[PDB]
Amino acid sequence: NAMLYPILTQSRMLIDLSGTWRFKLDDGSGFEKKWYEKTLDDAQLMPVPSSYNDIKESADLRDHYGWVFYQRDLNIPAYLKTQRIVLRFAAVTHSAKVYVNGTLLCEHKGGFLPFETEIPENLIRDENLLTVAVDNRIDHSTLPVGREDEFPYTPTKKQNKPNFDFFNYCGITRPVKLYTTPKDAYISDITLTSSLENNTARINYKIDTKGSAHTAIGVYTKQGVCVAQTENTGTEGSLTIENAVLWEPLKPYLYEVKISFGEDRYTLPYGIRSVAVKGNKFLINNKPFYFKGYGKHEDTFPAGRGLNMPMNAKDISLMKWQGANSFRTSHYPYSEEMMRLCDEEGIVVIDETTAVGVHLNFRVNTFDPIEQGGIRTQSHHKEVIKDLIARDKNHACVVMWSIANEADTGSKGAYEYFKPLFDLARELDPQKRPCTLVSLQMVNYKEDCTIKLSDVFCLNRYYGWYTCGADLQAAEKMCREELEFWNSLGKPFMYTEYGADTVMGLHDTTDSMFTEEYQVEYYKTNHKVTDTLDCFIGEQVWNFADFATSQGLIRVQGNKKGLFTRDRKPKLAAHYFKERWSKIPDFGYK
Amino acid sequence: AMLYPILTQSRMLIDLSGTWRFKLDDGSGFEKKWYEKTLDDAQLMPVPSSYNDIKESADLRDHYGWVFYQRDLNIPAYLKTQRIVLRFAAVTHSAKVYVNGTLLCEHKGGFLPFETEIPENLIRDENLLTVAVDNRIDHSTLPVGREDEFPYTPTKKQNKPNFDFFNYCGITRPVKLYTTPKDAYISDITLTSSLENNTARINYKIDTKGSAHTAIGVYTKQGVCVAQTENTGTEGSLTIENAVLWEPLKPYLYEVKISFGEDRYTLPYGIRSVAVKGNKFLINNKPFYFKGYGKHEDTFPAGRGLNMPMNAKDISLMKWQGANSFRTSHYPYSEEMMRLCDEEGIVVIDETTAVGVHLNFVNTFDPIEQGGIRTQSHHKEVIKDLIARDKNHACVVMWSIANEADTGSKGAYEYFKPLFDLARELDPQKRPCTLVSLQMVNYKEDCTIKLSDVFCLNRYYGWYTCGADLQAAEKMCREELEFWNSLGKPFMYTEYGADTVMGLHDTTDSMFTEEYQVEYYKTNHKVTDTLDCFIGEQVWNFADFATSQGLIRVQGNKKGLFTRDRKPKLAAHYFKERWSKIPDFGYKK
Ligand SMILES: CNc1ccc2c(n1)sc1c(N3CCN([C@@H]4O[C@H](C(=O)O)[C@@H](O)[C@H](O)[C@H]4O)CC3)nc(NC)nc12
Ligand SMILES: CNc1ccc2c(n1)sc1c(N3CCN([C@@H]4O[C@H](C(=O)O)[C@@H](O)[C@H](O)[C@H]4O)CC3)nc(NC)nc12
Repeated sequence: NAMLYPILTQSRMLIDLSGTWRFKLDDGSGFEKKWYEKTLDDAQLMPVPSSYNDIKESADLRDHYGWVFYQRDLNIPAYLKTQRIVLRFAAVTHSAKVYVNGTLLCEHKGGFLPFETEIPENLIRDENLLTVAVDNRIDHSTLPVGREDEFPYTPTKKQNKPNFDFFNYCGITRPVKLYTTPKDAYISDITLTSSLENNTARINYKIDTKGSAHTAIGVYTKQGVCVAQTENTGTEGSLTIENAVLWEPLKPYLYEVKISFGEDRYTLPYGIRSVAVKGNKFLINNKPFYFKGYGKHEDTFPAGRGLNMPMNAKDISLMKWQGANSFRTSHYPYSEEMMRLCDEEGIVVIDETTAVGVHLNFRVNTFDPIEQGGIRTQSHHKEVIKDLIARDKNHACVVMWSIANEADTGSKGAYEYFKPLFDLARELDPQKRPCTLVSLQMVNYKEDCTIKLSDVFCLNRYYGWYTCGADLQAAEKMCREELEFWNSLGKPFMYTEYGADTVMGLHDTTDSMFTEEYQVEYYKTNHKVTDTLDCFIGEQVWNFADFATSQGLIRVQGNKKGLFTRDRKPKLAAHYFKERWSKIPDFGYK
Repeated sequence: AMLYPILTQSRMLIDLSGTWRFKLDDGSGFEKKWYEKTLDDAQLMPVPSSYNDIKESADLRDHYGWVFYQRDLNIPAYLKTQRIVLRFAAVTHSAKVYVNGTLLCEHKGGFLPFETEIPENLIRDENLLTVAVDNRIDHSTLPVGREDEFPYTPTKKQNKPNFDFFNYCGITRPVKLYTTPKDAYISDITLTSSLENNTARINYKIDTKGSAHTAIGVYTKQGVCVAQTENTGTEGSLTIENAVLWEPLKPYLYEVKISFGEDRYTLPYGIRSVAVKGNKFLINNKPFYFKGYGKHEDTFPAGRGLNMPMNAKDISLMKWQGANSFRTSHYPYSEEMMRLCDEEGIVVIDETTAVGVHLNFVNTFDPIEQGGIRTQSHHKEVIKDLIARDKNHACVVMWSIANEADTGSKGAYEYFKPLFDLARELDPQKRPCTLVSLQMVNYKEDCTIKLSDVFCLNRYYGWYTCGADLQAAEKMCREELEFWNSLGKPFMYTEYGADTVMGLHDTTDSMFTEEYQVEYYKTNHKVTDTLDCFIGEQVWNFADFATSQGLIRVQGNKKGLFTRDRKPKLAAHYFKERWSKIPDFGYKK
């Protein structure tokens, strides 16, 4: 379960296997014909990491249903066999079968979290083939959820039917790497928490290991000064950090925590900070925070969902330019490269699972018994929560877990589905951070089971777009009536989505849907209400940027609710928010 | 010698790209020796990337001088049993590389690779890797910067490019650590080929360091050995029966496996011939017609930085459009792109960094003492390094020595003759050489006529002259191109185009509209299609790209057939139709 980010250390190789791989669409016979046992014949070339759907100009490739095969050569030095050799897949979307020289090494379900496998040294030949089969199919058992049966026409080919509003980008989304550790004793996991009481900042550590050896830990400032250290330690302990500088939103500070175990060496960046919900306040380092930011997507052209590190950096620069302090990983865990950069840059993150589309009625009810047609995602939902927290537990930037986006939480049985998942997240997070689910707009919002479960109420609301469109006076009144209910509960609540589709270059001085001016007026109307509610502690727009979706009559070449275009150009509303967020402090707004 | 680093049974490959520390030089960075300690108060910058567009700061974008990149380098101690090498695929424009505060190497030239061994004794348990990067350009750099060439005093000193693309700088291409055996290893591989009936003879020269035995083997993609010679020394030749030739849009690559001592290296290799004969450009002895573009390495937000998903997209669009070729205007491109073009069957005109060798657009080629251009020495080095890097690529069919130098002025022949001689001496395959000719009133005095195997012309009939008078453009185009056609040698367009803002339209000829771009091209083809010696059309440009700011640059250069995010303008569809009806071979036979 433990999944430390692979790094080059004095004891660990790191070999990136990214590049140009061979690529072949399956036609239904690829497994039967055992394509993984030889070189792919009559194949294409496809960049890795990337989604495969938009690299070529083929609708057949973009809209493909089922499996594809990736393959590359793997000629490695024999001296590596003296170490433990691990193959790490940062993400393969959605499901994967991994083969070395025709031998199946591992399988994985879940397109947005890492997995790894040791390569048995008996399998390594002088020349090797690495084959990765990737499945794109979605249904009532996957996260995200695909629909099954939900002027009629018969489609030419079978297609996935996303139960979610983003394109089903698939492939080897994030890097594949070979890494090594010592064979006989190595570090398997590191858990760090912070204790700030009695005016003494301390780091508590727990170091999980394999084998028998001696453990040591040191904490170092940016400039390399050791501020605490001990040798021949226990598996758990605490270190006092004198003069500790706390990690703050938009003012990051990361210590370097160096761990040694036998010959193994591993360094973990770490920000010291506290998070707690108290009353109607979201407290970071005991100060009342106000979220300013966005729901995002991992979406760029042409790699789709694929890791784009230049654009990760551009995006954080744009958020700081705009005055934002935060974002949510809608609607799946993001790359570790993004998470580590957010730690370095001081961007606060709401870390969300892949659980979007858990809703069969947007008559079989979503949370009916599985044997009567109810949703089949709970078991996997548990695994995603475990794996997400295991990967991201040490990040200062992560302040809250989002268990699901827009599930059927006003329907019968939702509390029963979600209670074990909230209990699991609270059990597994060593920092005991707030947990939430992101609430769909529903007529019976007072019956939303988030009220019984969440530490913060996170609302997706479209007053002025999906209701009251082109009637913002009505939108304001409808917005106030509902948000006054939420405010009456005395707990922190926020917007995690609100927006209006906006095509750059469309304009009107008079309120008109899809124009840049209407996007601004939409936000002004909503803020007239939220700025008067003391328990409203955050605003995250939908969306940071325009992004790709499945095709249909209400998607103008994707979702156009971005403040920025897909190539990151600011609409009128992006300038509106730069001005607004320039006047709102990170702390003490309410 | 600069073989592309690969993972082999004898060679580790460790990519050091990622998030690096980054600091602008404030004028004290060398004096205060920032390279000896962790960079303080630093930003973060992705590597590989140009740094100019990552943030929102004009001071960063328009910075003049040096910046410092840095990262930690904690490497496994048992790599000290190997030879450890740091490869910089490209650092634009000049670099100083430090490990632990010791200067290990320096490099001039922003678009070709360089490397340095790390001395074992310098490696500590924890190491710092610092790269200082200089962006300054002048009369001694390639590309050339100007020096003195309602007036206003600028706020800050800035580079003055003598070229029409933005001066994107930084760690443009990946930084990697690799290893080879210490005692004996392969330094370079040179391959040439000759077709005798259906048997191909591959002549090899394998350069090595140390004492060991050399072996070469040739394998099909599927893995069948088709030739092998052992204990062969440095030079030799072998034969392949019924060889599959590499063809434009029908690539075929063999795998050439070399062993020397414990060292092992695999080189993909396509077999093909290139020859100019009469007015024909012959590939595998058939008259080729170039269909394609001048490109740039340009995407948002990495600028010039390696972008492998976009490289794959661009080739896909090229094949969608019916193109077969492009030119690496105006600098060598990434090895990753060049290796993909070998794999995909895209023909390349490989161009040096020599753009802006022109002081009168004092004479350009006056003596250095008298203020003439100071680039010839570095120009020779760029030619040497470019051919050393790319010599084995089947996709490279022609070398371009310079873009739009002052070749109609006195001294030009004297400047270029040693460079053409150098290129022909160093290329084992003896491929055609050209320079790319600037539009010029005295075109019959262009020294390309005395030097080049192919005359490659940049012409803007209907844009920079005869704008909005395409009937006059056609007449003036015909008058000049009938001269070039009378010389009997192959010639082509390497640039022709018209700035076009997507979304601007008119039914009636109007510059900057999508329709005018089409009519501009239709008018030029009316002439070129009638000219026997005209053997290729490469538009300017594949896609819109960033330039310096100015009154004629509508947020960069808009002559792309595609926008910067690779969307097709009307003229992109026009060329898809046109190239669908023109064969790669035998159009003008
Ligand atoms: C089951 N699948 C679906 C989903 C949605 C719709 C349909 N089928 S059908 C239809 C429709 N019709 C009404 C209009 N009629 C003509 O079409 C032009 C046009 O719609 O562009 C109109 O301007 C023109 O004046 C009309 O003569 C054409 C069909 N109109 C509207 N909204 C308005 N939505 C739909
Ligand atoms: C040394 N630096 C440079 C370079 C180029 C140019 C200048 N300085 S100055 C100037 C100029 N004048 C500027 C003032 N201008 C007025 O301003 C409007 C406008 O140009 O937008 C016109 O529409 C309006 O009718 C005129 O009253 C009328 C001409 N005009 C044009 N070409 C047209 N180019 C230039």
